[PDB]
Amino acid sequence: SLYIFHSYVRKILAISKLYTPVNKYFPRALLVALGVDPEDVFANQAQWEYFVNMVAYRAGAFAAPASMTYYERHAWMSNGLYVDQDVTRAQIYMFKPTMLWKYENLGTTGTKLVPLMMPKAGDNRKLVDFQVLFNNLVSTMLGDEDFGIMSGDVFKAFGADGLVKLLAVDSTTMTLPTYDPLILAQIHSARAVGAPILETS
Amino acid sequence: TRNDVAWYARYPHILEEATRLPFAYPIGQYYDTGYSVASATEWSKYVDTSLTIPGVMCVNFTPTPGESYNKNSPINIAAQNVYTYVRHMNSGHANYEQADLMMYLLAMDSLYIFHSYVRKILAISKLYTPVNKYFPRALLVALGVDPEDVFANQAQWEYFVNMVAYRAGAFAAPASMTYYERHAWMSNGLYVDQDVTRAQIYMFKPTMLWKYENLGTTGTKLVPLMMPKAGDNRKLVDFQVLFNNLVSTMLGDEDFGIMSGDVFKAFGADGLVKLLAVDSTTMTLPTYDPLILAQIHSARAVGAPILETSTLTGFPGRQWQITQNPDVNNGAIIFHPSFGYDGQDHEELSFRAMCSNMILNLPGEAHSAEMIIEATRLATMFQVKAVPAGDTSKPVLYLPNGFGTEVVNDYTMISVDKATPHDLTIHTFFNNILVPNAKENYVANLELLNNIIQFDWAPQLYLTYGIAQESFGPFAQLNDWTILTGETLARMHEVCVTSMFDVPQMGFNK
Amino acid sequence: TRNDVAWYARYPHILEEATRLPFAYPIGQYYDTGYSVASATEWSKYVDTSLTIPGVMCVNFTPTPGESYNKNSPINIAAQNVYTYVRHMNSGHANYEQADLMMYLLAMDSLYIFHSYVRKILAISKLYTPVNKYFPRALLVALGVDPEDVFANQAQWEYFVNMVAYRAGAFAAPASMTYYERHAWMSNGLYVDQDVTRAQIYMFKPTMLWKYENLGTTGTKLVPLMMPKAGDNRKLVDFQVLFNNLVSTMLGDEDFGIMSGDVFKAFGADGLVKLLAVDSTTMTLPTYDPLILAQIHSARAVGAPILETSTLTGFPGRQWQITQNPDVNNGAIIFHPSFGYDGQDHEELSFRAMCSNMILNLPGEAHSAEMIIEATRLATMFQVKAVPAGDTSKPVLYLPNGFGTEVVNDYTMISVDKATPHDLTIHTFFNNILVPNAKENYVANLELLNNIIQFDWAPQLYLTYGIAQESFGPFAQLNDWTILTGETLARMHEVCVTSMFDVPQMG
Repeated sequence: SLYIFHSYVRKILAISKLYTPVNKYFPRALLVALGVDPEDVFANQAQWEYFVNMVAYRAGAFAAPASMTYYERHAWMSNGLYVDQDVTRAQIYMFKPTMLWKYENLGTTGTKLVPLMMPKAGDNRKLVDFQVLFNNLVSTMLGDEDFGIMSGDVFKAFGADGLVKLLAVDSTTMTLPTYDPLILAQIHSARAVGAPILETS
Repeated sequence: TRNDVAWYARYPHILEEATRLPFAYPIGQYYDTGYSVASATEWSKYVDTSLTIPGVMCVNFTPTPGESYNKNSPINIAAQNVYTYVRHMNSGHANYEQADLMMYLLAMDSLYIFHSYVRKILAISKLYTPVNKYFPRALLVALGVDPEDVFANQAQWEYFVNMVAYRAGAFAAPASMTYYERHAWMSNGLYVDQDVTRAQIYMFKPTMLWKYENLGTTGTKLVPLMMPKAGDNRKLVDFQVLFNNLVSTMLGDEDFGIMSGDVFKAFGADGLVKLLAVDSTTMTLPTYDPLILAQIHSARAVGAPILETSTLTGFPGRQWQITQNPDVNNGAIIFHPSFGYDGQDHEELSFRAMCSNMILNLPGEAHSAEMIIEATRLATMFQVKAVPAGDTSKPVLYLPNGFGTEVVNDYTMISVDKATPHDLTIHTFFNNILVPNAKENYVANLELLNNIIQFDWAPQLYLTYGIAQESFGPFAQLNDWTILTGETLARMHEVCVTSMFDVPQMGFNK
Repeated sequence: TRNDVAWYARYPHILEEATRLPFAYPIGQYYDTGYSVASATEWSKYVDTSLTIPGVMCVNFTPTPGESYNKNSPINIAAQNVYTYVRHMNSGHANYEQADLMMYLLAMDSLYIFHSYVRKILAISKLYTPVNKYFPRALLVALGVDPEDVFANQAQWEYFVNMVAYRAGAFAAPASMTYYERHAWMSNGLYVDQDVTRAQIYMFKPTMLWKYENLGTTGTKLVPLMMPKAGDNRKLVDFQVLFNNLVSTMLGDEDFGIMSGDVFKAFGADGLVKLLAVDSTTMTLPTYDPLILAQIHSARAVGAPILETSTLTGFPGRQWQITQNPDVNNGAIIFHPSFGYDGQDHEELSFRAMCSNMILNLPGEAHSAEMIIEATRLATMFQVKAVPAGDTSKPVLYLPNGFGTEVVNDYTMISVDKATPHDLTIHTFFNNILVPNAKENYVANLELLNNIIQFDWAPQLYLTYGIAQESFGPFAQLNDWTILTGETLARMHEVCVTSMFDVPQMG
């Protein structure tokens, strides 16, 4: 969920620098669909750009294996801009998390992952909302010594070279939309299961 | 001598299964050992199951120009040499004297130390490790910074450090003067005590910095500007206020502008101190440096700096000051500070245990001259008591017999708590530690001693018990040692302060 | 673009003349640092100018066959194994059982430790170093001998040790049974804590030895025979009556000769334990051995041996005894001592600090299995409390969860006094030190602590205070530690008791 959140805010940052004369949906419609106020990322580009790097830095306190292709799949999904036909003014597909799994420790009677809802496509959320979401996500992880012991164990077992490396972005970092017929074959024949059920639902 | 057991070679499977032990416990968190005897919970405090390994010892220092009470001091000789090179060998201006140029060069060092300080604050906050949970919050607490502020405002911190390095470039200072290189190398490094994976970390933090003060024609001061202490939780706005207060009397002074242009002209742009820029990829890994460890071992804490608002009965005019006056004392730069102050208006009677001659022990059996001269840089021996102005005086002050380019004020150690929150604990201490007669001081002092002996080349301790009216001497593990007296350490201090303020870029001694 | 010469290379004579200091002070010597203020003589004890450096820490041990409660013990399985090896190599009908052979085989170990002890007393006395003034008198005081008696009566001492080697060398014991080789390795050897010339020295001295005490048809009972402690100025007559008390039941005896000849026929003359001979040129040098230092660092002292004359209020019949009786436990060798004794019939409140789980600390980060299991040999953890009898008990006793082929009773440290005439000071301690509430013993306890931390791999201390009602945990510096529970140490103890008593292959 941390890696998906990093790819999410990284795609928010990489979208806002995209302007094209042939596509006036860029970048505001992609930013609205991700749930972000598009004027906030323009007015606070340095703050967004450094918050994404700080997320990638503080995620490095926890070790996770890199050959586990679960992480690579979720990062490849939630960061790409996917074009539908490979022409100039083609349609764009994205992947956005509806919710993320927030870690919950019950002590000796178990351990939960509970839903943390992400902003929806009309919400117009600023950087402070995404900072509150990231602080709420890593709140029960950085102070847990079970997580610290497990992190040191994964670090020792896999080594520093065999861990997931959330890479840094600079001011020159751009994502162009790509043509991927595997992504299109996923979107075709996809089945929406409905809204997640919460404990207040 | 012990031929190897052949049973271990014939049955290595049983030996491997019997000795599968979890080593490499990560440091930074509390560990409980448990109970060998399960009924020993009835003996509650008589059984200790706690294990608190510490990570950070911050050495809190004051930058000094050396001891100076006459014109024959190393700082005055350096003032004469740099004024001859700037004023006469290159065509300098004639509106300032040698003490003015030397105090400008001394005020530039506080700027460089502040830059290394906030640069180390920035480089620490990006360090996270599974094997060391002290990183980075304990290093950030020991430097006096709110650790969540540097995480939440990383871009603002990162650009403030670069802006400090940019605005410091308005003033010229020579690069071959190794005073600046020494202070920048000290106050930026993370120093590891044993060169292993989860070893202990030493830092150097300024206790105060020298703020420039112009009195006009009746002299020129350097006054103390106190830095934040290890519990303060200061944001970026506090460090910005500190940097604005430091360069407030420097950017609008045309004496400083003339002296800056003269140093620029005399040394050239290539021969100046260049505070280098940091990017987002800038990291400091901790290093192993046995010269730094030989400095921290045999270091001597002199106590708190005396301020003009500090209350010292019997000592009204003893505030720490780098002063020059053309009428007073041939126009020499004077730094004659009194030591043994503990921040309170009473006698810290454990400083009485700092009145014996010191022990300087080194690793190995063959010590070079460079090693012996490096290992004495933070050592400071008292020489006489200060004379109280009157007959009633609660504190006891000490005059030294010279000191190096920096004196230690304090040490701050960060460890985890053994009580049920197990948070970070902040203890500040001198080399001298008073254990007063109270029921709860002995176990706390023993925990302090056991945390200190985890640090490899720790400072040597001097413990005073109030119940016995007796001090115990150097609590340290010795090696190849000597006994140093005051004149030998004074000669070594003279040598090092002369070598630090020498600028080989000058046309002197060729 | 020319880097000019630095100040230290422009004046190298100034740097080399300011830094010429006399290093390498001899240890065994009081040093006064003097005053740096020199007005501070008005502050009499508030200024400490003394500098005492210790030289000897003697580990005082008891040799053990391991814990034994029934015939399923490793000492009894080893008795079975060595008895079927010896009996199936000797033609004839034996008259001794397996337990008689193993009790003989432990009594021979106590003889060999005695011989190594007196040969150590001899070979120490020829050691001289100008930079170590603890040689040889502090080593001799730590072994409990009068040092002047060894120098005055050198030829008689050499005759006594050579006659002990001749009279104990008449009995046979298997050389490929590493119990003897390990006990000889401990009892013959001086060990530096660091590989330097002015290093601190570790020794191993027996606290007691096992005396045979034949009983007849009601079995066999190895009894304690106490060795002299440090500070006792014992002469050659005392070690002679100790040797004569150790061999009075087995020197010219027929059963010990038959068992010895059977061991001598089973294992060849090359397969027997060889005692070292001593001339007037025999010297043992201090050596650097990290395995010795690893097991000293994780040593836990179990306390004094309980004797039959020792008075314990709520504990009758708890004396240390390797017993054997066909009436009890089907003729098994039985040894289960209780720990936590120090003399002094009351509770030593400091042994409560030994009820935590121990910390096994090593240097580096890569630890082999041999290093890990050798570092746990002198470690002994309590498991439960012993049950008293009478509802009124002054001491508190503890039962272990197994122990190795030896247990540590005590440590004795030899330093120099800081008061004149600066003679040797003798301090005996466990891992657990009680600091009662008096003004005298706070600075004394701090001096003991600073003396102990001079030793590089000193045993980990536990300190309790009287007014605090509180013990402090492991007073030691840790590098790469793990926490041992009693079951892991019990498994390592069972493995090492099995490996020490192992016989080769034939039947």
